[PDB]
Amino acid sequence: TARLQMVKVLAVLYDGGEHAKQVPGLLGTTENELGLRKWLEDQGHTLVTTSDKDREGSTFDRELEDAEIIITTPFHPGYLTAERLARAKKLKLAVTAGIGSDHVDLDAANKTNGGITVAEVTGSCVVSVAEHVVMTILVLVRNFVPAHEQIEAGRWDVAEVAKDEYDLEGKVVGTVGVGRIGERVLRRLKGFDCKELLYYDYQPLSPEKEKEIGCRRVENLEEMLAQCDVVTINCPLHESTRGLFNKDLISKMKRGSWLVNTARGAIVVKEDVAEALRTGHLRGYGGDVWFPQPAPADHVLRTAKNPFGGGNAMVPHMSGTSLDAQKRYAEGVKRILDSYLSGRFDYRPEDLIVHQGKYATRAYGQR
Amino acid sequence: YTARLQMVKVLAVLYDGGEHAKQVPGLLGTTENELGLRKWLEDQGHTLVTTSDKDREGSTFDRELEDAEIIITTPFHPGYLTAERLARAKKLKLAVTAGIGSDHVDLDAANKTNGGITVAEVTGSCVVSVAEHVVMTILVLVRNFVPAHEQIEAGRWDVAEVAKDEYDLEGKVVGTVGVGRIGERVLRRLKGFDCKELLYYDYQPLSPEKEKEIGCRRVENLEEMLAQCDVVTINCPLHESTRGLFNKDLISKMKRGSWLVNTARGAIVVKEDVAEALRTGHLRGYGGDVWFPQPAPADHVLRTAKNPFGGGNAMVPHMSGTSLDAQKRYAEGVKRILDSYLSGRFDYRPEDLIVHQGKYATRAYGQREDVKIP
Ligand SMILES: NC(=O)C1=CN([C@@H]2O[C@H](COP(=O)(O)OP(=O)(O)OC[C@H]3O[C@@H](n4cnc5c(N)ncnc54)[C@H](O)[C@@H]3O)[C@@H](O)[C@H]2O)C=CC1
Ligand SMILES: NC(=O)C1=CN([C@@H]2O[C@H](COP(=O)(O)OP(=O)(O)OC[C@H]3O[C@@H](n4cnc5c(N)ncnc54)[C@H](O)[C@@H]3O)[C@@H](O)[C@H]2O)C=CC1
Repeated sequence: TARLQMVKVLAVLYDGGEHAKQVPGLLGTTENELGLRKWLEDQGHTLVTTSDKDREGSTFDRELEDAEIIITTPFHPGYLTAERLARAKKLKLAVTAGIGSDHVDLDAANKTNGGITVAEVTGSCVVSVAEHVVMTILVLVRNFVPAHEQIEAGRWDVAEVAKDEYDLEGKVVGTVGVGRIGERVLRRLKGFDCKELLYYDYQPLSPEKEKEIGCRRVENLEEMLAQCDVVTINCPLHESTRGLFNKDLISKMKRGSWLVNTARGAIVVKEDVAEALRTGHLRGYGGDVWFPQPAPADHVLRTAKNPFGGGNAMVPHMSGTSLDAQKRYAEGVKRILDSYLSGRFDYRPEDLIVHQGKYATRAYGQR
Repeated sequence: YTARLQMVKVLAVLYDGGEHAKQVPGLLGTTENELGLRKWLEDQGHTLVTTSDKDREGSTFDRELEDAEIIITTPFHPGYLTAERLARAKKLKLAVTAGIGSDHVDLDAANKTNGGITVAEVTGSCVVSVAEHVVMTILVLVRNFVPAHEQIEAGRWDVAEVAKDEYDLEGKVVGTVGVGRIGERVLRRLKGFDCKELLYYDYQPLSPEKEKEIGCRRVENLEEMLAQCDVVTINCPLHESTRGLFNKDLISKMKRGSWLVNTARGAIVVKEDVAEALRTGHLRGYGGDVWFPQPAPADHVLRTAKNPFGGGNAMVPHMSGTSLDAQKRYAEGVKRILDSYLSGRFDYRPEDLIVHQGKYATRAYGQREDVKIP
């Protein structure tokens, strides 16, 4: 089979600056280019890399017009809007360096240049995120953030921070989505002796996995939320999950509950989370995802607090770009690129989000 | 029939809850709520005096301990029962820890005081709480949460700046110093994370069945364990052989860029040696909740020490064992121990006894000859 020739690749990655020289394991940066440059150039392909992706007349906007392959990364996402896809005359393959391709307009992608392939590195980040979720759950439940702030400020008052400190043992935790991340969340929670582990997903766990992990499927999302002390969101962003966690749905959670979101920022309504924390309906909110990204400097969830001055465990979009994750998605991006550039188009099916004008996943809504 | 003891003076040293202890009545272990003991004691004809004033020359504690028959302390705000103080406690028969860890009592002096006083604590009451705190603090450090959260709250955004020290716990080697109630529960919670290996060092080993069930390996030499670990967690009591155990020389046996967690006792580490190991980047992180002394002085170096990248510090006040769920359990356990004494039965749970009848009654405070268990 004849290899494709002189393919223009465009990568939109985050700037590593000095950090990417201190730590060469920052592969997914404009400096280190996922370790792809020599590999592409030796085949006669070209690579243009940028972090300039937002402003009118950005490098991304100029370069996407004749790029055949566009590599994006969720942590600093080149948003492939319908407007931009309509100008991407040569685009055949959009690869996500990581997991979650919702920064691409997938419906528009299906109608672009005969239907472009949108692929991501399935599995590459999922342990990383699951760990981050259990971390965040513990941080919130155990009231870590204001306790650490008290120490660094030179103060000492045990009651002040113990008054909102609980154990995770004996609490009910529910996951929205029991895919590769949600399942691995429940597998990490098993040893904590939660009162119950619940899930809501239109794609269920097998009975054997339910028994092995020790968890129960709840058929109705609102019924799950009403029983949970902790809720974690582990579903993709698609039309039916955008703004899902609005004031009305959050009001179904228990008063004083904890909400974690390492999925996608746009699944929650940021003002509704901030208001629920402000009135004490939520005890805490945390995770690493925002909409848009970079998160605006004034984004309300940078500084929103519960009525006691805690309950915020937000970080930048980092869980899936741990140094261990980056090695896996850099290798996976090379693998997806080789499937295309070889002319084989022999993608792993689980890497495909849209392909040949159709959705190629069950996980972006019931279709 | 056994004759109950009568008109017993109880002294409790607890932390002040102020307004917090009224906002949240679940703060049982406070000077306000008195572990729910006051009416229960008074109805039997006993008296209770409670204070948080325990440190200064001429403290309430120093005055009241002279004729207290029972002294209740709590690790989170510890009335230090020094040899000097025990020598002045002419009526003391029972010292009860509201929580776990009785190292704030001079146990050798306790064994020589008033014919050998009973020192009891509520074994098991806090152990889940602390084990969860350990795993939380391990993840916080390994995934570089603290500087990432600070970045967000300051209004900044730089993924690379905080990803460059962000690792997964999967594939890392974790070792625990001590595999008792807390250390075993730490390994039980780390099992789901697919660590490369789970190690322990303890002169009291796990059964072979529990080693296989949890999936962990006993390392016979402490330094050999430290050299193999990416993460070390200290889960042993404070006693003569563990005081200042984690000094510069022992820390130097840990890997460069390792993470150290201490929810056990502050005095097990040499604070200046931890700070220097963090500041030169031999440690990537240090965290936990325990200090020496407590309250931690305002200028304690581990409040503010950082790794060379401005992270690495996951310290909190002494709180893991005083979660609201723990407090319910140790408040009930203190009542149970008090009832064993006040009834004249002295029918303590053996596992609650640290010293009794002039002898250590535990194997967990060092390897001893003439350990006498009920
Ligand atoms: N914070 C981070 O760095 C990362 C975030 N993610 C995000 O997490 C998402 C999930 O990742 P995986 O678990 O690997 O995907 P997955 O595809 O293995 O599992 C996703 C699951 O969500 C379910 N789902 C879809 N809509 C739902 C709904 N309305 N309610 C409940 N469940 C629903 C699907 O049926 C599927 O079982 C990704 O799509 C991505 O948005 C993933 C990796 C990195
Ligand atoms: N941060 C907090 O709020 C709390 C901290 N603690 C501290 O944790 C300590 C351990 O508690 P548990 O696990 O419940 O006690 P435990 O008695 O069940 O287990 C302690 C284990 O440490 C071992 N040990 C003693 N010296 C050692 C050494 N040099 N090296 C290795 N192992 C050694 C003992 O043999 C024993 O198996 C307590 O004594 C207390 O100091 C416990 C509860 C609350």
